[PDB]
Amino acid sequence: TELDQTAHQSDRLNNALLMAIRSSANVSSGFIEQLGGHDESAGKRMALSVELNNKSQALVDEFVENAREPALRGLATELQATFAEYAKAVAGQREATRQRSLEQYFKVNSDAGNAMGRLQTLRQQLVTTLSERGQQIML
Amino acid sequence: ELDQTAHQSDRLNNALLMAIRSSANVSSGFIEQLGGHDESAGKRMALSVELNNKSQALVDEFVENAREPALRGLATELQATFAEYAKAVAGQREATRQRSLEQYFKVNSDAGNAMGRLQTLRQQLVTTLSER
Ligand code: NA
Repeated sequence: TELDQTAHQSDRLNNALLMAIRSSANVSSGFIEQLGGHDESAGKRMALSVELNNKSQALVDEFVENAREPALRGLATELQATFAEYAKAVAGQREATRQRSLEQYFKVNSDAGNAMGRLQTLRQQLVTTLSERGQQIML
Repeated sequence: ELDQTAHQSDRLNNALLMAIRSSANVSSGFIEQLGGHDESAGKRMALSVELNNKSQALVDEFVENAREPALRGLATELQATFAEYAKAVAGQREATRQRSLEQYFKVNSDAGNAMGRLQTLRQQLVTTLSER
C-alpha cells in the first residue's frame, strides 16, 4: 500500500501537468476565437482554462499533502510555488483576452512559458524520485 | 513484465504532454503572427511540428508494445483518438499558415474534444498498467 501511494502521487502529478498545459491551450485558442468574433465560444474556453488550472492546483496541493519524506516534500513544495507563478501568468493571459489586448497577452505569455518550463523539469525529477522510492520498497 | 510497464507509462505520459504542448505552441504562434512577431511565430510552428512528430512516434511505440488482451483495445482507441487530435492540430497549423481566424476556430473544437478524451483514456491505461 505504500506502493499504492507512490502510484497515486505519480498520477496526481501527471494529471496536474497535463491539465495545466491544457489550460494554456484553451486561453490562447480562446483568444483566437475572440478575435475571430466567436465571443461565446471564447468565454467557454476562458471558463475551461480557469477550471483546468484550478483542478491542477488542487492536485498539486493533494500531492504536497501526501508527500512525507524530506526528499519528496521539498521538490513538492517547489512545484507548488512554481505552479502559483504559472497560474498567475495564465490568469494574466485570460484578462488580456477579455480585454482584447494583444499587448497585455504577450507581456505574460512569456512568464507562463518560463514557469511551465520549470514545472516540466520539476515533474520529471518528482517522477524519478517517486519511481525510485517504489522500487526501493520492492527491493 | 514490470520493466515494460514503466517504459509504457513513460511513453504514454510523454506522448500526451508533448501532444498538448504542440497545440499550445501553434495557438501562441498564431497570436504572435497577429501581433507582427513573424519570426517568433515561425519558431512556435517548428516546435509544434517537432512535438507532434515525437508524440506520434511514442504513441505508435506504445501501441506496438501493448499486445496484452487487457490493453489491446484501449491502446487501439488511444491511437485512433490521437490520430483525430493530430489531424486537428495539423488543421490549426494550416489555418495559421493561411492566417485564417475562421479556419482556426473550426478546428479548435476538434482538438480540444479529442484531448479531453485522451486525458480520460490516459487514466484508464495507467490504471490497467498499474494492475501489473
Ligand atoms: Na476565430
